[PDB]
Amino acid sequence: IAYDNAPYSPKPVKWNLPRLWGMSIILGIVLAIGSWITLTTMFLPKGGIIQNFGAMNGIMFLQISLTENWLIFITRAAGPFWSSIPSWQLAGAVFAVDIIATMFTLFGWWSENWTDIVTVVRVWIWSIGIFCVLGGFYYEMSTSEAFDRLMNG
Amino acid sequence: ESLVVKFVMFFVGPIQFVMEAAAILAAGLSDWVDFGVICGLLMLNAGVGFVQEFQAGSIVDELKNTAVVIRDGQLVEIPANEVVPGDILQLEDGTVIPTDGRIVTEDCFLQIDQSAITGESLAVDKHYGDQTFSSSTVKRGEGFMVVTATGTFVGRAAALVNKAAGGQGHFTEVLNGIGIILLVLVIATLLLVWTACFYRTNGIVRILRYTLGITIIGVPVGLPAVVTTTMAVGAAYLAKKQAIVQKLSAIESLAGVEILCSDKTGTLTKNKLSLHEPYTVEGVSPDDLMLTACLAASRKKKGLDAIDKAFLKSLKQYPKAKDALTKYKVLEFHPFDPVSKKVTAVVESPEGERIVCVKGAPLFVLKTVEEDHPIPEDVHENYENKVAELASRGFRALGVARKRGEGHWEILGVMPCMDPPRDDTAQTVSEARHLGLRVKMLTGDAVGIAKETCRQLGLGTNIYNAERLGLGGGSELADFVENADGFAEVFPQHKYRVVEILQNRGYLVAMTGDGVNDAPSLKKADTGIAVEGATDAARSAADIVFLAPGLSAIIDALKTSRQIFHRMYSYVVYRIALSLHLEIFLGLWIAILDNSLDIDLIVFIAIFADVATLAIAYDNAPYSPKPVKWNLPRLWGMSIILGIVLAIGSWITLTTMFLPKGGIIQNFGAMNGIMFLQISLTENWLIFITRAAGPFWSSIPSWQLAGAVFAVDIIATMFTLFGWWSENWTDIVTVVRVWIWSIGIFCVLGGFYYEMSTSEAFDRLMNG
Ligand SMILES: [C][C][C][C][C][C][C][C][C][C][C][C][C][C][C]C(=O)O[C][C]([C]OP(=O)([O-])O[C][C][N+]([C])([C])[C][O-][P@@](=O)(O[C][C][N+]([C])([C])[C])O[C][C]([C]OC(=O)[C][C][C][C][C][C][C][C][C][C][C][C][C][C][C])OC(=O)[C][C][C][C][C][C][C]/[C]=[C]\[C][C][C][C][C][C][C][C])OC(=O)[C][C][C][C][C][C][C]/[C]=[C]\[C][C][C][C][C][C][C][C]
Ligand SMILES: CCCCCCCC/C=C\CCCCCCCC(=O)O[C@@H](COC(=O)CCCCCCCCCCCCCCC)COP(=O)([O-])OCC[N+](C)(C)C
Ligand SMILES: CCCCCCCC/C=C\CCCCCCCC(=O)O[C@@H](COC(=O)CCCCCCCCCCCCCCC)COP(=O)([O-])OCC[N+](C)(C)C
Ligand SMILES: CCCCCCCC/C=C\CCCCCCCC(=O)O[C@@H](COC(=O)CCCCCCCCCCCCCCC)COP(=O)([O-])OCC[N+](C)(C)C
Ligand SMILES: CCCCCCCC/C=C\CCCCCCCC(=O)O[C@@H](COC(=O)CCCCCCCCCCCCCCC)COP(=O)([O-])OCC[N+](C)(C)C
Ligand SMILES: CCCCCCCC/C=C\CCCCCCCC(=O)O[C@@H](COC(=O)CCCCCCCCCCCCCCC)COP(=O)([O-])OCC[N+](C)(C)C
Ligand SMILES: CCCCCCCC/C=C\CCCCCCCC(=O)O[C@@H](COC(=O)CCCCCCCCCCCCCCC)COP(=O)([O-])OCC[N+](C)(C)C
Ligand code: BEF
Repeated sequence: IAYDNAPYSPKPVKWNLPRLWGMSIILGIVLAIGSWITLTTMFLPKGGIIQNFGAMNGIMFLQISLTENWLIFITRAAGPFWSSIPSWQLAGAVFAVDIIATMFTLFGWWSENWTDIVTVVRVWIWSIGIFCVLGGFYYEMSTSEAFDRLMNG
Repeated sequence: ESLVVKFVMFFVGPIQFVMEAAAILAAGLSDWVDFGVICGLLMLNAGVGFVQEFQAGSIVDELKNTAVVIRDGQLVEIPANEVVPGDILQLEDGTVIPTDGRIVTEDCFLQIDQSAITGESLAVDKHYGDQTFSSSTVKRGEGFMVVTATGTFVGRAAALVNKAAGGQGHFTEVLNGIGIILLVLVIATLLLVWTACFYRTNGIVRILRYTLGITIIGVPVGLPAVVTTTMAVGAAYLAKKQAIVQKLSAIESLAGVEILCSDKTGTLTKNKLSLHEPYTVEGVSPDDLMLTACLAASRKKKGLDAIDKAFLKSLKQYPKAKDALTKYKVLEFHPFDPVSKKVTAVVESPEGERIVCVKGAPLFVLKTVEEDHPIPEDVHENYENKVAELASRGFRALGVARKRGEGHWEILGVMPCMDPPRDDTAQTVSEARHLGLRVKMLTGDAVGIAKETCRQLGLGTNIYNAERLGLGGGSELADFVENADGFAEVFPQHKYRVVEILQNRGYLVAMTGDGVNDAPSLKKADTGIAVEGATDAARSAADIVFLAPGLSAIIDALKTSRQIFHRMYSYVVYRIALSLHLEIFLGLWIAILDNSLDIDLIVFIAIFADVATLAIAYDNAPYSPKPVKWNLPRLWGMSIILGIVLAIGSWITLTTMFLPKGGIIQNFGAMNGIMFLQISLTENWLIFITRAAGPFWSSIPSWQLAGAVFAVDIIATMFTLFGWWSENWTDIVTVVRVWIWSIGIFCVLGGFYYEMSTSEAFDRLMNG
């Protein structure tokens, strides 16, 4: 993040803590709903999100790491996440970490034995869906004049 | 550049980006049929866009200098490419100037015409050391000038035009805005079906197949193609009325504009000097007094001064050109002088009557002889009070007189002249005010001369100097410029800022310009308008060029501009509902039932929604008297409901087929075929409700649109009967059941859209 490009506000900055907390209240729950949707699929017989074979701990750690890491891309951008191109240092850092996250579940390190590649790409594409949901919420929170008023009072 | 501007058209706009996402996904799924259609249709959006931009670009290119110098002390003639700035050049009478120059030394002073670039229709007398501008025409004298820089209002124009053109357009903003929201709804329904496709353990190929089908309909594949086609076909009507567009987005903006800014010089006025006759002095011959003036003028191209040329064709007598020289036998003529400021002519009359006629400034004509008129101080005040009326009227003042041979002057009077506006521009403004847009005028001329054109045109005569309150470097400024009837003495960077204030307050702005002064503003303007006398920098920077003389072609252009909007407004209301239909319908079908209409049948719905609305461009439409709105919150809310009413209707039909004994199947049918028969009929006819203001029967559909839908409905009908890409067969008796039921849904849709569109409340509720 230190090497990420950022825009400077023309006004003095705010550190608006009540809005900061309320915006992080929601995004964590949207993550929490999303991980709970994914986890309970694995409860079903025939796998749910497991297509061939997978690890219940490995898939969620694959799920959680992908969903947590990309959350930085929404927050780093004013308004919509596509407004500002991420710096190569940040983007390279997350994408490398997502790869290291991906290797852990495939080879099943510190977890149940193995998870196949077909289950892994299912988790990746689903995590992209959660990511696009997060862009909607954060944009609808951050530029909205009402949410600042409601969380302040 | 051509390949670059084409390939950005494929990229730009969120609708287009996901098509490569759709194209690669269909290619990765080895469904080359779906790969061909969108990639094929993506070229069609370029195909309409590129061919028009090339062809109309050809027309404006069909519309699109040497100097005498002293080099190493010897005089040669060189073109304008190799002049190096900060060096002395010798420019003479009648030349076109390459670059700005500082006048070194002159014994008599230059007069050049600044009408071409900065617009002053009065030749300016120019002193030593004066700032001279490029591209002007010298009307008087000889001079040495040292040049300042190479191409610089031409250089100022090019830099500002390159500075401008950001903010692609008002259309592309709302075109991207709909594209974002629909993509969100794609993601919203994709998450619903991806959740369900996990709970029932599904292969990734099956899930992506459902994902492929949703994203084809959710973001409209044909909407970039149709809407550009709709405005391009309308633009062909403009070309048939002598009006050429360069970039298409201006034509919808010409509908949405409600402030027209005007330049007095080229756009409003004929830039030829002319005289008002009712505003003349008490001289005994009102008409013969100007006939005296033509006697005191040169008759051939050496002495054809700019004002003197105005007199020659000013007469109403049929031989106006020849009447100034009918056997008058000019002996000698006095040329115009910087200091005496007179032209007088000696002519010979029958019976040896040497009579002399003069022109000049009112003060210098009045003081030829002090006592020649009776009550000499009163006739002094009489004209000078009249000149005081005339100066406050903004007319340039010229006095004439007459003397006998022995030398007694007789002062005939003073006569005014100016650059008059065209005949139609009196009315072209007048029904522009009828057509709902306030008009303002932006000129570099003096305020008082612009005040005259205000009350002649009937604008309001409330204009202000650009320099004194146009900011050099505001909400209180915003109130002033919006309330200002016009701005005079404006510079190129002020004209851009006059637009800048109005865009920030929310107005859509179109302006008409010929000179290079407002060509930077033309690129900034939502609709860049050029006239028949437009300069090259204007025509390159203007979004629309008028080939016809006069400004009257805008009312023709504006009326069809609003018609194109209502043609597009009908389609975009229609097409969002279809996406919102199949997002709900396929989204729930995959969620509740884990089945969907087969992927082969999905792409055909995208084509049929497209190709039926390709004929929207040729549909007849009414133009609103007010400026158009593009009211997006109501547009979205009205399309929210109509898609759900479709979604309820398709869900009623689908669940009938769940029953044993068929439900809607009377003899035998195909579950995929009947719904595709159902969906295509319900989607296609939705255009008929939206195309009509209020009730759908209010306006008869055009044969192009009606024939397009009815043919498509037939092609929809053949597919389910013979069961192509579906289950085997569906009999005709089931098909006519679906047709009559779809008519029922259609009549329901007429009720909702009518109860939405004309209702004052729903607009308020969806806005807030
Ligand atoms: C606002 C918020 C809202 C919330 C809502 C909540 C919901 C709740 C739901 C729950 C339900 C539960 C279910 C139960 C059932 C059971 O469990 O089971 C039992 C039965 C028997 O068992 P078994 O043993 O297992 O058996 C076996 C069989 N088998 C073999 C399996 C077979 O097969 P298949 O494959 O085939 C077919 C069949 N059929 C017959 C049908 C033909 O199949 C299978 C089945 C089983 O599976 C299952 O389980 C199913 C489950 C499903 C669940 C889902 C859930 C949904 C969720 C959604 C959510 C949304 C969110 C959004 C918000 C934001 O089989 C069978 O058979 C079964 C039957 C059926 C079942 C199911 C039914 C339906 C369900 C649900 C629906 C609802 C939806 C709602 C929507 C909302 C909107 C918003 O036994 C029996 O019999 C059963 C009976 C019972 C029934 C129940 C009823 C329901 C209740 C309620 C409803 C709802 C209401 C609420 C409303 C709201 C308002 C607002
Ligand atoms: C934003 C917050 C939104 C609210 C969240 C609440 C969501 C609700 C959460 C969970 C609800 C579903 C749990 C029920 C599981 C049933 C178990 C079962 O037996 O499976 C049954 C199917 O039943 C289904 O799979 C239906 C699932 C559709 C859910 C649609 C709502 C998703 C919302 C999207 C938002 C998600 C993203 C949210 C943000 C990331 C049967 O399975 P089977 O018998 O084994 O197979 C049949 C045999 N066969 C294969 C031949 C057919
Ligand atoms: C938003 C809601 C979305 C989630 C809806 C969940 C619906 C889906 C629920 C169930 C799907 C069907 C599961 C049972 C079907 C098969 C029966 C069976 O095998 O027994 C199961 C009993 O285990 C359970 O009963 C699971 C209980 C799920 C609780 C979900 C908590 C939701 C909280 C969310 C709040 C978040 C919001 C936070 C906001 C503060 C097996 O249990 P097991 O020991 O683990 O496995 C044994 C191995 N085997 C199964 C392979 C044999
Ligand atoms: C917006 C919120 C949306 C909520 C949607 C609710 C989704 C609920 C929808 C479906 C839930 C139940 C699905 C039924 C599927 C079971 C089928 C069956 O065979 O019975 C099973 C029993 O099942 C159990 O043992 C218990 C599992 C049900 C508890 C689920 C609680 C969900 C909590 C909701 C939290 C919401 C809190 C959220 C608040 C924020 C079979 O077990 P068995 O007979 O003992 O033997 C199995 C043998 N076998 C393994 C070979 C098969
Ligand atoms: C106002 C708002 C309300 C919303 C409307 C609520 C309507 C829903 C109300 C009722 C639908 C339930 C019908 C009961 C069916 C019982 C019989 C049955 O087959 O059960 C099935 C499960 O059933 C489910 O899992 C239902 C889950 C769908 C919930 C979707 C809500 C999302 C709302 C978001 C709105 C969407 C908008 C989209 C976003 C733009 C059995 O499971 P299966 O094994 O998989 O089936 C057979 C499979 N087979 C044939 C291959 C063998
Ligand atoms: C507005 C509501 C209107 C719809 C009301 C629905 C009431 C009617 C409901 C059912 C009619 C009766 C059907 C069962 C009767 C016969 C039993 C049977 O054959 O099993 C069936 C079980 O399949 C089902 O259970 C169908 C479930 C219907 C869910 C409808 C979702 C409504 C969502 C709408 C939200 C839209 C609003 C969107 C707003 C966001 C057969 O299923 P099958 O595998 O497909 O066929 C096998 C072949 N065979 C049957 C020929 C042998
Ligand atoms: C304003 C909204 C209006 C809603 C109207 C509600 C309409 C609901 C009214 C009626 C629906 C049920 C009709 C009963 C017909 C059953 C006939 C029968 O024999 O039982 C069947 C079982 O049936 C099933 O298998 C499940 C079907 C019922 C689920 C319907 C859910 C509707 C969801 C509502 C969504 C609303 C959400 C909308 C929210 C916007 C027979 O199956 P079987 O015994 O296994 O074998 C059959 C053998 N046979 C094929 C030879 C016959
Ligand atoms: F010459 Be001006 F711009 F009308």
